[PDB]
Amino acid sequence: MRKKIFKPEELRQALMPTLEALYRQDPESLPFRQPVDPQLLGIPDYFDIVKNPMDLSTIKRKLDTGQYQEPWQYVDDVWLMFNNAWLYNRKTSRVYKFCSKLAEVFEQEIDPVMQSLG
Ligand SMILES: CCOc1ccc(C(C)=O)cc1-c1cc(NC(=O)c2ccco2)cc(-c2c(C)noc2C)c1
Repeated sequence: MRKKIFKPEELRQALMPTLEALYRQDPESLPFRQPVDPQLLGIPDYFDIVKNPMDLSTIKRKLDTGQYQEPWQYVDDVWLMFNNAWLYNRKTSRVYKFCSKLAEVFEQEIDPVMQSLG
C-alpha cells in the first residue's frame, strides 16, 4: 500500500543507517559513491546501456532532502543502483564483484528496518 505518505524526517532516521552501512564497505562501495562518469572511466557506451543511472550520493541526497514519500522508493533506488552495475559490468569484473558484496550487506540491513516500518 505504497501511496501512504511517510514524514521525510522519519524516513531519514530509519533508512539512513542502512545507507551508511553501504558507505562503510571499503573498498566495495568506492565505485558507487558518486555518479558514473563515462568520460572519466573511459566507457562512452555507459548511458547507452544504463538508462536510469543511480548511485549512493544521489540516494543520500534524496533522503536528506525528503524526496522519498515512502520507504520502498528508497529500496527501489538502491536496487536500481545495483541492477545498473550488474547490467553494465562483466560478471568477471571487480565492479560486478563489489556490487554483489554491497548488495549482500544491504539485504541484511534493510529487512528488519522495513519490518519495523510496516
Ligand atoms: C571501468 C571500471 O570502473 C567502473 C565501471 C563501472 C562502475 C559502475 C558503478 O558501474 C564503476 C566503476 C568504477 C568507478 C570508480 N570510481 C569512480 O569512478 C570515481 C571515484 C571518484 C570519482 O569517480 C572506481 C572503480 C574502481 C575501483 C574502486 N577500483 O578499481 C576500479 C576500476 C570503478
